[PDB]
Amino acid sequence: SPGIWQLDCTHLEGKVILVAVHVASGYIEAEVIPAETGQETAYFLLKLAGRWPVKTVHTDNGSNFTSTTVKAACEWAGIKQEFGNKELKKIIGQVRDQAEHLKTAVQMAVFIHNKKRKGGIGGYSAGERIVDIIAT
Amino acid sequence: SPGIWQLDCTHLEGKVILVAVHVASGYIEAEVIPAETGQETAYFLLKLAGRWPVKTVHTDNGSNFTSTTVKAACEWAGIKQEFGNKELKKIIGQVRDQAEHLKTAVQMAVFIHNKKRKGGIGGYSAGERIVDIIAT
Ligand SMILES: O=C(O)Cc1coc2ccc(-c3cccc(F)c3)cc12
Ligand SMILES: O=C(O)Cc1coc2ccc(-c3cccc(F)c3)cc12
Repeated sequence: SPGIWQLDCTHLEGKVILVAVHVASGYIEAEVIPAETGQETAYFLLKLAGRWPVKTVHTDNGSNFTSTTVKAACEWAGIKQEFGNKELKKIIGQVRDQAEHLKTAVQMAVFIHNKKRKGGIGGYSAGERIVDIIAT
Repeated sequence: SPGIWQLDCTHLEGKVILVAVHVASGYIEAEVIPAETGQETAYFLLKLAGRWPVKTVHTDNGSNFTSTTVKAACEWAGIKQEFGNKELKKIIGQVRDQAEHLKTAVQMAVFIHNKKRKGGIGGYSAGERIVDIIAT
């Protein structure tokens, strides 16, 4: 569907990388947080939902169902939380020393994941795909 | 054009709100930063450019032309920096006490600006407009 998203954790240099995937397109948004609190998760969902149609967020774990802020962010924004890739880390390792902060390398790797052509040569990007789907 | 953006400062509770406007659509993205450094500006541009087509960023002032990080972010991302609205603050004042941090109210106000129908009743939203333009 157009507004389906998958939310995930990944970890690096002892920080948490939050990743949202638009399932139909492959487009990603990521943010690095100091700590894995639900407060930070809730602000990232709020930003996401103001930038895109965010109807349903899937999570693999239980941590998102026990944060009152997240619950209140989803209600205000109209997000359905429901229970039930890592080329990213390859690219972060490529750029990691051409900028100091990990967060920057993450966002450089998000840039590349979203903009490249899905697989190399020919097709659309994750970022083209998401706009198309939503246009319809 | 599709990738034209306007970048602006606004201020509230003694913090800086960075605002990017997609000129053709009216869509906005905003971030609150501790300090007005170019480092923070450069990370916000990097995130923006990984989420959307960002070809040209207009600024009203000179502060962006004197930050080496911003200059290096634009070059890496392919952004042309060139030299040459505030319903936002109205909405931040409406929500400001239904959440603690200013940043949240900003993002709630961004959500509303982007999602509402441009003027009330009938039309498209800023957020629909931007996707349409880019689809084409
Ligand atoms: O490096 C850091 O941690 C500081 C920093 C904060 O926001 C940024 C956005 C972009 C770049 C950058 C620098 C050089 C080449 C390049 F392609 C990108 C750096 C930063
Ligand atoms: O409040 C704060 O500063 C903490 C906070 C950080 O990220 C957030 C994202 C969303 C909400 C929230 C809370 C209640 C109603 C609502 F519509 C939204 C709060 C926060």
